[PDB]
Amino acid sequence: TTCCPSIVARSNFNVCRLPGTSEAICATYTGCIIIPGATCPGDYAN
Repeated sequence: TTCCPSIVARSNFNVCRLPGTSEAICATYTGCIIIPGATCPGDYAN
């Protein structure tokens, strides 16, 4: 599950994924994170 720290970070993550870029690279590029569960924390609310 991916969790992003702001709306702009999520929008950038979604563009990063368009060509098929791995989630892990789009995470470090944008500041979003990947967690094994389904429940994003309050500081990664987007």
